[PDB]
Amino acid sequence: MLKPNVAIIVAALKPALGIGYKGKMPWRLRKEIRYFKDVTTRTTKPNTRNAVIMGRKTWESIPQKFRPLPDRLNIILSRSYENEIIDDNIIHASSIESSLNLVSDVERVFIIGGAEIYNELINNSLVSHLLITEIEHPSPESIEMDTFLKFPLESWTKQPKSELQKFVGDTVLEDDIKEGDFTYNYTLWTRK
Ligand SMILES: NC(=O)C1=CN([C@@H]2O[C@H](COP(=O)(O)OP(=O)(O)OC[C@H]3O[C@@H](n4cnc5c(N)ncnc54)[C@H](OP(=O)(O)O)[C@@H]3O)[C@@H](O)[C@H]2O)C=CC1
Ligand SMILES: COc1cc([C@@H](C)C#Cc2c(C)nc(N)nc2N)c(OC)cc1-c1ccccc1
Repeated sequence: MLKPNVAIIVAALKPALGIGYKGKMPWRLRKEIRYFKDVTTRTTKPNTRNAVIMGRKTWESIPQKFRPLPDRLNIILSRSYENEIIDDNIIHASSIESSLNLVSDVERVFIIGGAEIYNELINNSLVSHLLITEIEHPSPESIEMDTFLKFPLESWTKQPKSELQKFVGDTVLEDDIKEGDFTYNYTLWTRK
């Protein structure tokens, strides 16, 4: 692919946009996980797939039996990786852009974590879309958190729901989804 449009997909706790604690996610939101699966997997035309790109630490944190994430081309970035096509589902590379130069028959490209990767690529002009699950909690300070998004959202525009719906096709978007003490909403952002 040449100059693909890329989407960041992430779930973060407002207002500080925390996304992790000591290498783990600070929640397990079952509908959110299913949303992540559906959006990263779905294609708009047949006989294509999407790519998911992640940092080496996030890859290693997926239990080895459940990686690669099924039905998507998985790309793993490490500063120690030379370019290598491991198999039809796994690519090793050292830049998002060079990894995608190696690829054909891919529709959408999603960045799926983690914090270091997100915080670099937010300032990469290939990234055109942010799919942010905005999570709220009555006492967010009580949530164990040490890892945060650094997203300059002043340069971004949160789109109306109709734009997110168009992006996700027939995927059902429930509003104010509650699981335990967490309430969340799916959002779409584009560059100003
Ligand atoms: N809430 C959410 O939606 C999500 C949250 N997370 C959270 O993120 C946290 C993990 O993130 P983090 O620890 O930062 O790890 P990352 O998954 O971001 O991996 C960081 C690694 O990626 C590689 N890397 C980073 N930048 C580059 C570059 N420019 N070129 C090549 N390789 C690069 C490096 O690998 P190497 O060291 O091998 O060089 C680096 O050590 C966890 O707490 C997890 O819970 C993760 C996904 C989703
Ligand atoms: C979907 O499953 C996983 C997803 C992840 C990461 C890649 C993620 C994510 C993610 C989610 C859940 N929602 C959103 N909105 N964006 C994301 N990037 C993971 O990180 C170590 C681990 C798992 C995982 C998979 C199988 C078993 C256990 C954990």
